[PDB]
Amino acid sequence: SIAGITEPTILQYFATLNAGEFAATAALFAVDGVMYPPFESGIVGPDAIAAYLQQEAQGIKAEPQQGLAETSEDGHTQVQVSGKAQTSWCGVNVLWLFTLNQEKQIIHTQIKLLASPQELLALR
Repeated sequence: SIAGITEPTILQYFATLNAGEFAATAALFAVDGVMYPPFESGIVGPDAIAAYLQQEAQGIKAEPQQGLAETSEDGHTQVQVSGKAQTSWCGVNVLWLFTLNQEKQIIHTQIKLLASPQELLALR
């Protein structure tokens, strides 16, 4: 769970991610949902998304600490979550920005790294 956030979709995003259930994580997105990761351009659809997560977020532990949520006037739920994404040898501070549709699918996710020198030695 995350401080300030009780939205089930977001809890599952991080739950499944930390179990290596990458296609389950990716299932949370609408079929044309987009992930915007730190170093590449956008990735479209659960398959490209699940590929990305499995062959990148390998060996990573996402550590969501706190979050905010809003409803925009078009009925979408906006959820911002801050935390860390660590490994054993290095980590990074992270802002996760989610937007959900009325059906609770992820329409898009942006992952922003809050920059440092360890981040500059990324594989990407």
